[PDB]
Amino acid sequence: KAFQEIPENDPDGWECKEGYLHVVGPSKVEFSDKKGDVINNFQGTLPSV
RNA sequence: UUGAUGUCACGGAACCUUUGUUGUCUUCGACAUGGGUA
Repeated sequence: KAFQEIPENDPDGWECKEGYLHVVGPSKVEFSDKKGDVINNFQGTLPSV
């Protein structure tokens, strides 16, 4: 894992190293015409895009 | 820019010869997506 800010529950064992961020976006997306089983188990209402 | 007693230049068809031709079924099913977990 990598965190710029130290997590509250794990404040020990973190090493600061230089590097770059490979930023692309929410690319892992599955789209379907019909409601999937995972979507059918969603609690509440589906937010807009 | 002529020369003189002598100019058929209306004396001479830019004329003659070469195929835009050749080759192609308006046809049709498997994915797309990048991690996540530890």
